[PDB]
Amino acid sequence: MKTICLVGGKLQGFEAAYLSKKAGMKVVLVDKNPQALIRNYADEFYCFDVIKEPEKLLELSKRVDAVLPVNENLACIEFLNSIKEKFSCPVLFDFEAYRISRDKKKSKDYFKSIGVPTPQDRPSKPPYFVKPPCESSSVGARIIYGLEPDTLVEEYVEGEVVSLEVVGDGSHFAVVKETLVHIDETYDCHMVTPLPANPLFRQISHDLAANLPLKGIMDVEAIFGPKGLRVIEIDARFPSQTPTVVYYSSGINLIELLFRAFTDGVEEIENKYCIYEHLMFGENGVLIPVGEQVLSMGSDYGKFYEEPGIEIFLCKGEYPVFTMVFWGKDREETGAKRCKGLSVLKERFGAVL
Ligand SMILES: Nc1ncnc2c1ncn2[C@@H]1O[C@H](COP(=O)(O)OP(=O)(O)OP(=O)(O)O)[C@@H](O)[C@H]1O
Ligand SMILES: Nc1ncnc2c1ncn2[C@@H]1O[C@H](COP(=O)(O)OP(=O)(O)O)[C@@H](O)[C@H]1O
Ligand SMILES: N[C@@H](CCCC[NH3+])C(=O)O
Ligand SMILES: [Mg+2]
Ligand SMILES: [Mg+2]
Ligand SMILES: [Mg+2]
Repeated sequence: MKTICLVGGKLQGFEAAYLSKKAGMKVVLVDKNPQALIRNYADEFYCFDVIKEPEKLLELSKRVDAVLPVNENLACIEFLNSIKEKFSCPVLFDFEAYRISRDKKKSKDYFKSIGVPTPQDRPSKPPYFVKPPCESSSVGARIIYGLEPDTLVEEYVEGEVVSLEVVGDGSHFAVVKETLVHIDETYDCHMVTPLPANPLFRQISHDLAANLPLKGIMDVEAIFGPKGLRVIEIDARFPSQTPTVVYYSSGINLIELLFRAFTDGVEEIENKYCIYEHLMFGENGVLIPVGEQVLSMGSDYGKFYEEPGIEIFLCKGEYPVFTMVFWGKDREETGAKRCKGLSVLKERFGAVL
């Protein structure tokens, strides 16, 4: 049995912990917040700030098999970069790739440098899409029909939002599984489903990884627009939501793949269906689709229910959020599991949908 140390116990942390458990690993969580979202889901929880008490993390590195940063606190990431050589185990992160991916303008410069299409900057005709340069989870992202000077202003690209994940070992780049990102009125993601292979998007994603070169994990997001694919962002950190869909649809565990990248290496390149979604239990049990910004306000996140083809997680707080995971051989069977999962909530917990 191997042990993974996660630095960060929110949404990235949950995803990493979930897949680590599927891989039969023990999960040690480090988080500065006593109310860290996944504190009770991890096998061990150590509450400290790694910047304030680095010696505690370095000591932990002697008794775990890897340390995975799963947060987007630049102060934390920059600090970890400064002490990474002192770790007694691998740090599963690409600091150079993250420096590029965290800044959307820097990323767009990178896309342009290797000839990858990306939305036009500063269009003359509405609608415009605006977003901050360095956020995530669609925070500050909005359509426009006194902005900060570094706000991105782009042409609004209509179409499907699609994600691919890539794990590189510095030499080989494993492009994994296409996923569809289902968006709500805030442009946040409330649902993820798998998609068939897209050779063009796979090649683009490979090239984005290869030109760094990536030793770590990165995802690529694109909009399949009316005039073709436009890459909107990359994020060189462990993603939330999509890795669960990747796991059930393709059989690939991204935590295992990332660990392999830093130990033995990776090789390039199941066809099953999966539905992953978030539903808030509103007033009187009204079920409402919500995105990650709502889950991020939660107080306690862990497993609620499981049967064959169904996993349900509950994010407690001011109105709970259920994260539902359904899988099966095809869309029909998966839809039937979704129906069963919802019926459990309906009959036993008074939900309405
Ligand atoms: N230096 C650190 N040491 C320990 N844990 C940290 C550190 N920096 C961030 N974290 C934890 O990582 C988790 C994810 O942080 P991140 O900044 O990515 O998301 P966030 O939603 O902005 O978090 P926050 O609750 O701070 O607003 C949080 O639970 C946070 O407490
Ligand atoms: N140029 C654009 N046109 C249309 N929609 C966009 C555009 N850029 C971003 N979006 C939408 O906003 C969401 C968040 O933008 P993204 O660049 O992926 O930032 P992130 O860091 O916040 O998640 C996307 O998933 C997509 O739905
Ligand atoms: N870093 C934040 C946001 C991650 C959003 C990724 N889609 C968290 O771990 O909760
Ligand atoms: Mg992003
Ligand atoms: Mg995004
Ligand atoms: Mg993303």
